[PDB]
Amino acid sequence: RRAKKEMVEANLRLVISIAKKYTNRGLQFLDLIQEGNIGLMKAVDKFE
DNA sequence: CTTTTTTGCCTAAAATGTGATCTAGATCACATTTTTCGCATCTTTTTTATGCTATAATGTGTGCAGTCTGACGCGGCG
Repeated sequence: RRAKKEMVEANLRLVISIAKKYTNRGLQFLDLIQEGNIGLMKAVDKFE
């Protein structure tokens, strides 16, 4: 519960970077960003 | 006196009237087979909610405004 938050805070820039490809005028910035945080945190739960 | 027109008769003849006596018709309230309908099964059949993909990738702006403006509020701004 502590240790992962480090990793989570780490790659925020990969998150936002990949997000801002499909920020064509499809939806909105931060919504893509939030769902990217989601997909991340689930990638975090599983990684080997 | 002769004609024709009429009626009545001859002479043949259809239409009228006896009602008594049946006889095939139509009624008449209530049980049975057909339509094919409606909701439950199947039962598919399609469609839909959900689930993974292990080289590697790390701070925006993003296309615009053309900036109205005069008075008054109000936070400063001294």
